[PDB]
Amino acid sequence: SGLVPRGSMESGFTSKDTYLSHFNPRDYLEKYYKRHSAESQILKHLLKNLFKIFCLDGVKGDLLIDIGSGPTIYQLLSACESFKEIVVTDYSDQNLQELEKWLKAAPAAFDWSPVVTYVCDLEGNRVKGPEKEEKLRQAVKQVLKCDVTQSQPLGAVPLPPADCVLSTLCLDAACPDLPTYCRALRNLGSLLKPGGFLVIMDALKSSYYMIGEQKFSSLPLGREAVEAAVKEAGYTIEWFEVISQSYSSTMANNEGLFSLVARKL
Ligand SMILES: Nc1ncnc2c1ncn2[C@@H]1O[C@H](CSCC[C@H](N)C(=O)O)[C@@H](O)[C@H]1O
Ligand SMILES: CCn1c(=N)n2c3c(cccc31)CCC2
Repeated sequence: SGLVPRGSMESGFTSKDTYLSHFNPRDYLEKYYKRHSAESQILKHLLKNLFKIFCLDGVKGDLLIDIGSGPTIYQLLSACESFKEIVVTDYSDQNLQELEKWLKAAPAAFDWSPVVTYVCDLEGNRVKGPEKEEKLRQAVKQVLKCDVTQSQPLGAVPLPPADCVLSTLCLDAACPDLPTYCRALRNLGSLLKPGGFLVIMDALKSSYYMIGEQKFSSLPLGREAVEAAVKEAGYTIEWFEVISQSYSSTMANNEGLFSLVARKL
């Protein structure tokens, strides 16, 4: 069936258990992070932006919790230069397994070398590709289970309050409505130190995203709804950027991406 995304017939939005069953890390990785495609340009945009946030701006500290990491590590590459400890998390178990293969530098794991090299050229080439992946691997401390829709996102796992909370291309997929988007930001706040940083980068006006022929739901947010929901979840925006570049017609109906850096009140 392709009339409605998988797991959305009864409710209207993809169910969380749909991510445990029909989400495949290998195809998600090959589809978006594997010539100079729409996806390659988007990745270059999120990387250049993460380089500005973590290396040019004042976003440094001890703990950075990454929420809904999937099987990806592109989003951590520049943060490992400013954060002493990273905690990668996700709801889908198979994604945490794909991340644990990467921490182990297993041969079965996905090859992030083109992305690592690109980030090294962004950072002025102080180090090479292999030295960079090793610094990130050491910085990743725990691999955790995650549910944004819970007052305690990481269950009973006792973690010190974080200096920053990163969340790339996840909240739109996780939150079925605006109240859930608001409640989920407040829950991420339960991990943040007072005045701690909230970093999000996600699609704009997208009702879906594809994994081959697997349609997955996305909350079609507008720039103003993002600004409004963030402010109302107990945060103050510092920086808000919107680029008009979209994913390929065949994989998503987004009308650009957004990226913000908010601070918890
Ligand atoms: N309720 C929930 N809580 C936490 N993560 C969730 C969730 N529902 C879905 N997700 C996760 O959201 C992710 C969307 S893919 C995002 C992958 C990655 N952060 C990137 O930058 O591309 C999936 O890995 C899925 O497991
Ligand atoms: C990076 C691939 N991908 C992703 N994880 N999300 C996407 C959205 C739109 C387009 C493409 C997307 C919104 C939901 C979450």
